[PDB]
Amino acid sequence: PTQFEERHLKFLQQLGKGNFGSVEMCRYDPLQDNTGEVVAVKKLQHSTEEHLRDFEREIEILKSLQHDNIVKYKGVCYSAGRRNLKLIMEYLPYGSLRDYLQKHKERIDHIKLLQYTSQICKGMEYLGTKRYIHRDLATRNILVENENRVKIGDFGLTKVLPQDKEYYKVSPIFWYAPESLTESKFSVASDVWSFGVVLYELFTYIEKSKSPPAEFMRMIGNDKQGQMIVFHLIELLKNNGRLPRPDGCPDEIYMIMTECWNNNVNQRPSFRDLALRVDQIRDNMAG
Ligand SMILES: Cn1cc(-c2ccc3c(c2)[nH]c2c(C(N)=O)cnc(NC4CCCCC4)c23)cn1
Repeated sequence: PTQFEERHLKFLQQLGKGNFGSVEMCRYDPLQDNTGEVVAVKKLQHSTEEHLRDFEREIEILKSLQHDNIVKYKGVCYSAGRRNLKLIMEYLPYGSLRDYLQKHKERIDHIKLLQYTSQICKGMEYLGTKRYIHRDLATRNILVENENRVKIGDFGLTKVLPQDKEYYKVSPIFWYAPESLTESKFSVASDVWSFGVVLYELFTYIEKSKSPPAEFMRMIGNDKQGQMIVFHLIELLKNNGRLPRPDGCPDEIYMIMTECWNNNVNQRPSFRDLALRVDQIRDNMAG
């Protein structure tokens, strides 16, 4: 049932490439008539034991999760020669929130942007109740089912919190909280930070010039060296350097962003909290 047969998975197109993963659109079509279900398939870009072990854990993790705003696990598919291992998932027809927002911005108002925001908060809340830290939260990882539902769509860098400890110690630096940057410590709090950045991406409607890597580079200066970029970002963050209130953004909204971007871990709000505020802010909007 959870087992998918490699010969019946017809390739259709590529959808994209993540950290070490690759994503394909496939039809699972045993009857050979093309009536089978279109599904999304993630596999190791280039397989090795460590990545496989990691990937199997990613799989156990997604298997772990039932939620409205988390993409649906379907099953797995073992390749002959055990060369690939594939994660089978429900196909969401609009791609990532990044690209969806990128080109249907005309019909996306602040109101919708908050429906999207609460949904993401709830997913993370639930993620949170399972003691899982996403670590890689961003519009490019959030997927659009239809205009009224988005789901967290990748968990390729998701980790389990050790039984006692409240953080994990071990990519995309402009979404990272500072203690993740300096101490490599990830937690529910570092996810709230990144979520602040997602909130930002949202109300920038993904102008390419207004992306976080761009805006921060506009600070770090595009003249700096290599590793020198992190180091300057840190310093900048240490002294409360922050992304700007995007054009047209309500300070009520921006205020959450900066609340999430708190140098002090514990002062950062909870997803529980965040979801409620957003929802209330939403209700108010009446026009
Ligand atoms: C032409 N056409 C393409 C799309 C469009 C293209 C992109 C994606 C797509 C539909 N549906 C998904 C699925 C899903 N579970 O079905 C999972 N992740 C994807 N992208 C990942 C790439 C790596 C980074 C993480 C996200 C895609 C819509 N129309």
